[PDB]
Amino acid sequence: PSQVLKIRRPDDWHLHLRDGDMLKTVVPYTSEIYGRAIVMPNLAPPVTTVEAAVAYRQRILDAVPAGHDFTPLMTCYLTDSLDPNELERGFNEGVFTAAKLYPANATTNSSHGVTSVDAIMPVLERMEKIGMPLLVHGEVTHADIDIFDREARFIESVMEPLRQRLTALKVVFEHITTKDAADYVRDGNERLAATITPQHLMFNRNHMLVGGVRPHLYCLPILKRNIHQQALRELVASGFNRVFLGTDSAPHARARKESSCGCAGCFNAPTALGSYATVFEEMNALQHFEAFCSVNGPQFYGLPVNDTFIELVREEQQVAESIALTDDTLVPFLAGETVRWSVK
Amino acid sequence: SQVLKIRRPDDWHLHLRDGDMLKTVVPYTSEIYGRAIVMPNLAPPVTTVEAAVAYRQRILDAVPAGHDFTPLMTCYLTDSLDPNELERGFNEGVFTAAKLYPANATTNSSHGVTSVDAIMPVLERMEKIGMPLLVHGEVTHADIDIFDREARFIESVMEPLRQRLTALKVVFEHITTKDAADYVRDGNERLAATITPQHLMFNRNHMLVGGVRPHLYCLPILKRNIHQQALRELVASGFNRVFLGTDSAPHARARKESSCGCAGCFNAPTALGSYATVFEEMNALQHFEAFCSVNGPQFYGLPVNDTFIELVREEQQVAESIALTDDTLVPFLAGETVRWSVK
Ligand SMILES: NC(=O)N[C@@H](CC(=O)O)C(=O)O
Ligand SMILES: O=C1C[C@@H](C(=O)O)NC(=O)N1
Ligand SMILES: [Zn+2]
Ligand SMILES: [Zn+2]
Ligand SMILES: [Zn+2]
Ligand SMILES: [Zn+2]
Repeated sequence: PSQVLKIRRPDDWHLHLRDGDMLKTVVPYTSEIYGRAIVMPNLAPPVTTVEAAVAYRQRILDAVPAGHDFTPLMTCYLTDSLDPNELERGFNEGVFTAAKLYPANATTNSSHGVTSVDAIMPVLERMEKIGMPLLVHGEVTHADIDIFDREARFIESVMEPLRQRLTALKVVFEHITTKDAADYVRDGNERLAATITPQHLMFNRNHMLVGGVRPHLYCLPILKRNIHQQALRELVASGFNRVFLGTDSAPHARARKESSCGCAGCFNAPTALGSYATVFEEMNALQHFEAFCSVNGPQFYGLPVNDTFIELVREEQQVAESIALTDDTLVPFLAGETVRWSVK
Repeated sequence: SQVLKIRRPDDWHLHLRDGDMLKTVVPYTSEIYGRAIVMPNLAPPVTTVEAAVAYRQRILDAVPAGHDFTPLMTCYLTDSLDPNELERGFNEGVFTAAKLYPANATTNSSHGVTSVDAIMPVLERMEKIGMPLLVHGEVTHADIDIFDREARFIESVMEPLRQRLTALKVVFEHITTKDAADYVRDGNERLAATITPQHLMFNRNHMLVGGVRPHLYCLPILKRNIHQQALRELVASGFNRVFLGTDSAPHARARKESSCGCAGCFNAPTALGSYATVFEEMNALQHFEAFCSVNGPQFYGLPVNDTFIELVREEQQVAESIALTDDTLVPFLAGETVRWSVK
């Protein structure tokens, strides 16, 4: 009899659902399994108002198959032009669960992002005041910074000063990828948390580059050398309770991945949970798997833990080679592979 | 307006492939370069005089009339290669050099050398006959991070080898690091290196920032900017045991843009003008001719070419693609404006 792993229903604390037809195709892979997900706001144009978040939420709810108990937790894209009163109203009305800060860029349009942390202090101070968590894509994107250095550079140049200035602000260091960040989070206080994706636990940059270039392992922040991979696995395996499940499922059509300029992102919603289960098992740390998927996130966000359960079975299954879109196809994370754990 | 006249260059590291691909790519080389080192990593690899002779004829068959191009053939070293096979090839004017591919390190390398110890009698015979050893210098242990494989090779394989065969002539091919640049810079007259246009022009950020760019994916992998800057400084310095090796390494577009893209830049169409740009940028055009047309021949003990070509500083558009019969081929710098073109 195949081994069963029963957990409280998990949630995904970092998700891209896109919009339109792509949203219709990808939502079921989340809603079948997760109770809630943090839905990121990086649409074109981005979600920067309460009204757009409300409409987007409904588009998401329209696409949930009948009987799935799924609640999207919406976010606001932080920008220079964002009125702090719009952010607050959204939070007060339960529309925005959190706000997301993408890397600063002096050339970014004020409707589309942030020029500097200084420029958005009024808004960050308002989040601190009302207790809205800030989710951070923590990389500095200056042209003279080597891509593999960008996360470490952010800790020093942005994250520490920010947290030193806003001492009551709750911050999730999203999809951490380095020992620098794993140590930083491990040594932080109760106001600092992190998500980790399945790909940053399972692979390192050799898997993306040795024996060929694999654009389906291409994502941001970039896969790092093996020492960083190991630090991430050790962190989740330690039982540390301020790291939790965030897939960063980030779907692009195959034509946009397998081109002269491949888009960043892994479509891992279909296979993420089993992948995490495999990682915890390999680390002899299955006793901490539930907390990571189903408890740590809710505790940090001040939300209740789910009260229904799901089961994973240790029985080999093949992952689909691709998933049809209206036009084109999506190639899922671990496409065509035999995986060790699957949902029953 | 500015015209730069140089002795006709050679290419000391080239992949011409075979069949249709060969017929398509040879003219981009044969129209410009007097000679090329034609690497031996066909499938199956060129490991006998007979295969090299036939391959050479396939190449000559594809050279347009009017082009004065000579392919310099190489032997693909394997663990079980008879040193007599290699020596007969050298004696008959077939093999100019032999190429060491560490097993599984690169394109068509599964049949490659598993250790130096396995091929010592072959290397001792090369040392004795004066045949140069061309080296793809990377270790392959699964445990070693890809960006470290060139540096680790210097320490663990190259230095011991050269200490053991003190008269063996070695080209450290397509070097990519400061480690290799300093190593070559500080070596003796029996050590040289080639550098590609892409390792001079770009670093790993150009392949990975803003998207993943498979047409810049090649081996040894593009390194940090500090390494790129060291390579530029080396060629700019006028150091004379570095020379032109494009490592033009074509693959069909579909093979490049797949879920597992092949390693190699098709740079033959644009390499020479690209080198010119790098040399101009480094304020070192006085050293350009020697890199392209003199340093390689000196190291190999061959005469310099006796004809001349001109580069002009007129901005030109690189083609988006080049047709194959049942495929396309994307050139290095496809769709870019390039500063120098061959007149
Ligand atoms: N360098 C590459 O990226 N590719 C070359 C092989 C080689 O020079 O190692 C090829 O033949 O495809
Ligand atoms: O920062 C990001 C954005 C995401 C996306 O495609 O939306 N993809 C990634 O790889 N990481
Ligand atoms: Zn992100
Ligand atoms: Zn994301
Ligand atoms: Zn090579
Ligand atoms: Zn080569």
